[PDB]
Amino acid sequence: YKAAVEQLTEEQKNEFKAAFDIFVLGAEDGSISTKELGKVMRMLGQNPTPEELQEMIDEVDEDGSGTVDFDEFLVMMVRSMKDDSKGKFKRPTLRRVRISADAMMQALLG
Ligand SMILES: [Ca+2]
Repeated sequence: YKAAVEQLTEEQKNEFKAAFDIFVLGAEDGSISTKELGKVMRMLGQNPTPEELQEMIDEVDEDGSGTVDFDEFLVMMVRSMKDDSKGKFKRPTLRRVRISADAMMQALLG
């Protein structure tokens, strides 16, 4: 979620900006496309196929611009952490309950 991608501290966001900056150092429009993704794969020792690059970008490209921006990159990291929340009960459940009472206070005070 874009809302939960804004529920990350500025220390955490800066650690995701410093990784994304290495991807878009060669980019023109400041967004990760198959050109930057491919050059990064080879730097990591991988040999990706054209299709492999096209599928990885389209999976995390939400706006359909053909590129992955910083807001879209943060959502990928949010999803990586959120999907790894099962099969667990206490930590996920406490986050959802705590968010529920937080929403109830915001409707009253807002
Ligand atoms: Ca995009």
